[PDB]
Amino acid sequence: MVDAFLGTWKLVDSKNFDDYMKSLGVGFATRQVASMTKPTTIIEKNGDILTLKTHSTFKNTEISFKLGVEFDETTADDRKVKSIVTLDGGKLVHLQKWDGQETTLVRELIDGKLILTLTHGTAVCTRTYEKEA
Repeated sequence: MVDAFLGTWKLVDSKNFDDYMKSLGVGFATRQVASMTKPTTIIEKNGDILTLKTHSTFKNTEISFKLGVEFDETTADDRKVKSIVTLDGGKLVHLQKWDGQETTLVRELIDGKLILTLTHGTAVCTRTYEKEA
């Protein structure tokens, strides 16, 4: 019923992380500070509205949305994108698009361990979160 996604998550591992930010053309400087960190994600429902908090010593972000309703967003890479978040069968999918090109932040539950796969063209990353109270 989507509620398994709620709570506070903590990074416990990540592989290919760096090739993903190079493929989006993120700067080394930026790439390395933010690659050394282990952030805390929060997933929060509020009626219709959800929210993705990112908490790292590097960046702090909150985005609220309705599922299936598109929105404008600037990332922390500064690209104006068109974004939409959906639920495709217990896979939470965040699509981001701009000028004929795009990227996917897909967040599943495999174990009780939220996996987030990150696909930008021929460039894939996996990042595992564990739950907290």
